[PDB]
Amino acid sequence: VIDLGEYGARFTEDPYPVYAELRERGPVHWVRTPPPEAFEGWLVVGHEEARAALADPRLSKDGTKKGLTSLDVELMGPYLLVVDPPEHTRLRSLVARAFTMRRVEALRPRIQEITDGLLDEMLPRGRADLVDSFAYPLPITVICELLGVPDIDRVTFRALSNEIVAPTGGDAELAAYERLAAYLDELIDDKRSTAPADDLLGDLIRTRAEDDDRLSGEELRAMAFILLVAGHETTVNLITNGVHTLLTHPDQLAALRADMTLLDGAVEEVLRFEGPVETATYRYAAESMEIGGTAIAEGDPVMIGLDAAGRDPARHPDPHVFDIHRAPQGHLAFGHGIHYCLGAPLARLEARVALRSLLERCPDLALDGPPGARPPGMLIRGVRRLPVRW
Ligand code: HEM
Repeated sequence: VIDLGEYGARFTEDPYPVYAELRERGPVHWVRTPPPEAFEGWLVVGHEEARAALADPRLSKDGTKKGLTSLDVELMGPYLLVVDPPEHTRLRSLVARAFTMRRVEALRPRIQEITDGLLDEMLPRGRADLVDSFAYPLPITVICELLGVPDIDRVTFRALSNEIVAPTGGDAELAAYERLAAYLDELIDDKRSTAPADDLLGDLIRTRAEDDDRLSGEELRAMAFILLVAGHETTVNLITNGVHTLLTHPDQLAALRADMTLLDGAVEEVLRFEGPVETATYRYAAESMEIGGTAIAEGDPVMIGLDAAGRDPARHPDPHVFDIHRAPQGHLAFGHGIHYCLGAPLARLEARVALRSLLERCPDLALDGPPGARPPGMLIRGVRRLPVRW
């Protein structure tokens, strides 16, 4: 066992030295995650083995095949990240068309408009927390409107969602899930009581009524859960980590400002360097198998370090150098394989628009002190707060 809680807050703040320590000793290792989680299992820290692990049919995401149960599954229902083919294939079909880049570009003007408004409000203040004034409100606004639930309670949803994704206590975690399941049941019933609506959630409602076996009521609830929660807690961090990383590497920021053409690739290099999802979600071995010649037992949990893979020097030369010209085409920030992030085109767009607009409208943007508290859970990378001035 390697208890990662033993490295304390240093690891929370900067995990990469430890991932490097481990990657030198091999591609995979049995570990205990830090508190409060304290989860035991195989952690994959090399790129090639991480990548292959992400595409491996021997790793199930569905704990109920082993009689195991979790709060998400029982209270929200089955959603994409906790199902294997063929069920996965069904559910993903329902939504995949909605999230291609071509389709998602239809939202650009609204995204640009939300971005302009938030900037209009923030800029006169001369300084702000980037997170509250900008990075948080943009994603949430966009995903609610695409879902067709524009009028939701942001503040409450964010608090419920905050707990769910980075939990503090086990009772507060349970509390969050019950309340969010109830809130989502209610929002689904609201949509059912209105005239038919041309948005994603409306489309899902209709699909279930046309054929119960294509989509159960449980799965309908759980889809809305995952789209809303991924839809915000995570693009927020990409934007925030983007700004933070640019403003702490002012030569890259200068190079970008000199050629704004470099933006899309800059965003990719942030995905590599400080990817918001640090470790991938739940997998276990469906059968006995091996990762780079280490024996893994049937039922063993496998955690794939996406960000550790991003800093593997075997894949990414000078891995700790943030270089916007690298424009890395092969990072695992969005996963790999059949579960490859559904939202990747949308998240890219949002961050693209946010960063360009923020940069063009704040030419002397600068960090206004150290950033706020990092969430515990080495499942997420980001900061609760980012004070900036301009
Ligand atoms: C910077 C932003 C984001 C990052 C870094 C990210 C990352 C990921 C990763 C790594 C996975 C795969 C995890 C695994 O295999 O265990 C994934 C899956 C997914 N993401 Fe995202 N995500 C982002 C934004 C979004 C957004 C905006 C949505 C909005 C709809 C979304 C929806 C999903 C869904 C539905 C899946 C499940 C796909 C499947 O299971 O087939 N994500 N995401």
